[PDB]
Amino acid sequence: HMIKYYNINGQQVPVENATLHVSDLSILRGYGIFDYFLAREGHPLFLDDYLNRFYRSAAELYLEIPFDKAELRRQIYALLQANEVREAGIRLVLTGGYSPDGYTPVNPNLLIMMYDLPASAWEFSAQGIKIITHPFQRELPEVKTINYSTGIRMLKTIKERGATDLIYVDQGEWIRESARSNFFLVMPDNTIVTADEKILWGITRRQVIDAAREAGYAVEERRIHITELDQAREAFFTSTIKGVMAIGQIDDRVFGDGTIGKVTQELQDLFVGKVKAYLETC
Amino acid sequence: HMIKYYNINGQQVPVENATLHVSDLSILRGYGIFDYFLAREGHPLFLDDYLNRFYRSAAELYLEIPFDKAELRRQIYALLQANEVREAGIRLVLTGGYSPDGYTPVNPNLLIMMYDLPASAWEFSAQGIKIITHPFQRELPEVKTINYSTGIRMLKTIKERGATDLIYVDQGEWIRESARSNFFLVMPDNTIVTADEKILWGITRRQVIDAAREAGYAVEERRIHITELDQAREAFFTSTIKGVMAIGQIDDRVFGDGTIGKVTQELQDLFVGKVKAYLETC
Ligand SMILES: *Cc1c(COP(=O)(O)O)cnc(C)c1O
Ligand SMILES: *Cc1c(COP(=O)(O)O)cnc(C)c1O
Repeated sequence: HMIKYYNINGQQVPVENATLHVSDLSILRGYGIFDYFLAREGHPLFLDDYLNRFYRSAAELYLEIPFDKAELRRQIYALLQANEVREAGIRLVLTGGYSPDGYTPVNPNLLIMMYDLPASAWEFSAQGIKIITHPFQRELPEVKTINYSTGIRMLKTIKERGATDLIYVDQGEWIRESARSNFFLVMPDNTIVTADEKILWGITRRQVIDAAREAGYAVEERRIHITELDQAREAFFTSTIKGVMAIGQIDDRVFGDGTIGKVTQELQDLFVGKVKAYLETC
Repeated sequence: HMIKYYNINGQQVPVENATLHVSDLSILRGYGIFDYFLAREGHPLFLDDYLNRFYRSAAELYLEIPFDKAELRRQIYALLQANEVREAGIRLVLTGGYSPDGYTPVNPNLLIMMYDLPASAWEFSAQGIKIITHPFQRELPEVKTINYSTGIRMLKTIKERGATDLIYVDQGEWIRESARSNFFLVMPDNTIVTADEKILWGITRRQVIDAAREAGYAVEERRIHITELDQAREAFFTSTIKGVMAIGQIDDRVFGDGTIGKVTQELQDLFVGKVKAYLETC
């Protein structure tokens, strides 16, 4: 039940022995991709979608995953079994590998790490969070790279300023995403708005959009002007750990009374239904 | 003489045992800074300047280096001594450390790695290299972060296209630097031009500028338009390993007959003199 093992390059290894040699290009060059997904009732959620993303991220960095997707899926199931857990967080990392020259990739290092189910997962607080705008555009935004400098560097500024997250705004004209979350507005006519370009295409994002459309809501995937914050009734984040999370304040703009909006609340319940349905196919 | 040891968190460690645990934020989040400098005759070159840069990079990521600069300088000298080498490459890495939550830094991991003197160091080929333009702007450009995704990802494209390096061009309007080098033009009136903003402030760059000014050349530190490639007689790179390196072709623009330009050649000899002078102070 406590996590006893990780997997490095297809070998189960006690957590206390899970190391990389310092020639690894993630350490020297931040060259890497990753994926992160929850497991509930002994099943990684929406697994084929997270794995297909992981394979697409690897090909963008010209990094070959040593195992095909069936073989990686087996190793993930074997690791859940070996740690004897049903509720977990799971991280896949694929690094540039042990490079001869501290720059050119050779063969990648593959890591499968495992965590308790995050405590906050799908908390679904009724009180929206408070975030700040930050001018920035992520590099290679469509690839899930290991590159979180700006997001991490900003943690002092976020806290200093009374916030618990931020939203990136490309040349401070275009709303994108947080470091770790996709961003949605709900207009007063109940139209759901989210960025279509220069973002990471979240799996959670995909499930909430599909669930919104199935419930008969209008969803626009489009460029979002900074000024549309002024027109929106609601704002929320999506991610693997957040599920759907109500944002109550961006800078001095309070959405409603700061509590979770109507459509936001309906989208939380639909996401929990997307998960329940997923688990019934396993 | 072969490298026997690295230093991790103030402890000398055999190279074969130099590892980090996979919770290190450089591995999970590419959160890190580094520095790299040569040693000749048993002395790291321009050391105080590289160390002051290393300390400035750390403070930008809010990462405290555990030792003051005198103590780090001692550890570097002790490591050269223990490996019994006079000619070396030296890498300092400071990672986000072993984070509890795979995101928030706690205390950093400090690495001192050591290499043979790179074979190519200050090669000073008379034949200029061939590079391509690439549209891109480095994140946090003034900090020497471990984030080289774009530069590394581009290696296939560079080689495919008949090149051995690139030059980054900010919104393809403004000339900046390569992934690993500063970039200079020499105008037909012998004015030396280099970017002043949104670049890493190289140590080599600093020494070549000082040496050019002392020789009585005009040096402009200014924004450089893409179209000024058309006006330049010469182009060169600077970096710790290149020293000064002649660029003979950018895309279909051949500088002269592709061989090292006049001022470029004089700046190579002045840099070797900057190094010789440095070593006489040790
Ligand atoms: C991981 C990540 C997300 C969330 O994607 P999910 O698949 O929903 O967890 C969003 N944006 C960025 C930048 C991310 O790295
Ligand atoms: C390290 C580096 C340089 C070169 O700096 P030097 O101190 O001259 O080696 C140039 N540009 C970038 C982006 C670098 O990381």
